[PDB]
Amino acid sequence: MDWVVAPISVPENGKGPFPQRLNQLKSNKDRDTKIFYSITGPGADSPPEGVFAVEKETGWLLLNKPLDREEIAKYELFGHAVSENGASVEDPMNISIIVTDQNDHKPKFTQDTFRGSVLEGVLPGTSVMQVTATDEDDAIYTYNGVVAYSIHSQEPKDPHDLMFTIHRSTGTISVISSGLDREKVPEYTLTIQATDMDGDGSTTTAVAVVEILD
Amino acid sequence: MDWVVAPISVPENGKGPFPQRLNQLKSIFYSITGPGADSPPEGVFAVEKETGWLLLNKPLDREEIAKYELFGHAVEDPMNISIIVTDQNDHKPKFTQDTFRGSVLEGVLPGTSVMQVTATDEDDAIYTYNGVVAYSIHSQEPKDPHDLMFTIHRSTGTISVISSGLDREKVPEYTLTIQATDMDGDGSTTTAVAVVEILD
Ligand SMILES: [Ca+2]
Ligand SMILES: [Ca+2]
Ligand SMILES: [Ca+2]
Ligand SMILES: [Ca+2]
Ligand SMILES: [Ca+2]
Ligand SMILES: [Ca+2]
Ligand SMILES: [Ca+2]
Ligand SMILES: [Ca+2]
Repeated sequence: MDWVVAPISVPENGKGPFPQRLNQLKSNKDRDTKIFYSITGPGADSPPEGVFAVEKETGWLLLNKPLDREEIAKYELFGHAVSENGASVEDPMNISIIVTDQNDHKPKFTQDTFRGSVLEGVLPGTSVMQVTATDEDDAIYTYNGVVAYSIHSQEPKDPHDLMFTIHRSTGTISVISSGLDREKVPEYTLTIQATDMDGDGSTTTAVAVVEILD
Repeated sequence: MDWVVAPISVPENGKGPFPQRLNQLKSIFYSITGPGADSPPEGVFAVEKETGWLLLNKPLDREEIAKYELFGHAVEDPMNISIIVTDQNDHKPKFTQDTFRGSVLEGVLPGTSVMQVTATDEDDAIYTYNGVVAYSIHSQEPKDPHDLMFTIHRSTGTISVISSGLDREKVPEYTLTIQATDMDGDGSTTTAVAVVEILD
């Protein structure tokens, strides 16, 4: 019994040490004769060369240096088996390296101050504005690139505190109170925050200023 | 050509969605046994009995279980299935104390070890830098006879005095705000205080 295909999933920024053993190739001509293993492809013998190698006789696939997913997220190499008489009896084997994400990028708001406006009598639940923070990490297979939004605080507290909320995923800020009145309060300042790993990672801070309209 | 053995490396806290395909077994019907499948913790992994696709049924936690050894079956002797759970940086570093203390005589020479501070991080420090702490000094008070009178070693957390001008009568005590940062200096940072007594 065997795997139909076995990609190797390798976290970026490994400590190693290097060179680091990945998995071991085995030719089909096992007992018979002496086999020599080689590999080819982008990452081995074309750009970028020598990121991967193979032990000619064993043939342990080796990683020679830490990877960076945001540079190259996937490698596709080929493994070759050749006897000491130069003959092969098997096709190249597809070797697939999937570089898995680490949380090596901090979230960044696209602006340090966001601006919105809202009419003094709208229905509670009404969208006021939407803020955005980006993260270069992967947000498809990991949370490392996924930002969770929050509001740290709000000024002034008039009529009262907690007049707005922000959607945790979308960053749409909403008003959740009646009693907006420019006359008493023309503008609100909210500290907003975004935290990667969907709330568990690191945080960054910006300001949202909400103008009350007539 | 083929792999002699192929473990499956699966990062903890995956988004999935679940159940999530891993690799597909090939030899008629497939099953799996072992801790993770049929014994505790039960139901974490499973297989589609006709396709042979190994499935993970929920996100994993390296800090709970860092690996699994399962056995794949067809109805050939059984195949070892190894799952390696790889680390994500889901813990922040934390000094072991809020305040650390050490002392030196005023005549000690530059390079003298004052104290060793420590911060812990529950993440892996073997394969990744997620649990690897890099120490630094944030700031020193007072700055008499000068600033930057002390260093801290980036990995050991040993605080050393490098100034030649210690004088208890003028300044009997230095307060250092110190830092520990995971991912060996590129991650999150936590803070504590180190108080250096100049001994009478
Ligand atoms: Ca990277
Ligand atoms: Ca990130
Ligand atoms: Ca990354
Ligand atoms: Ca965990
Ligand atoms: Ca544990
Ligand atoms: Ca950590
Ligand atoms: Ca972890
Ligand atoms: Ca004295």
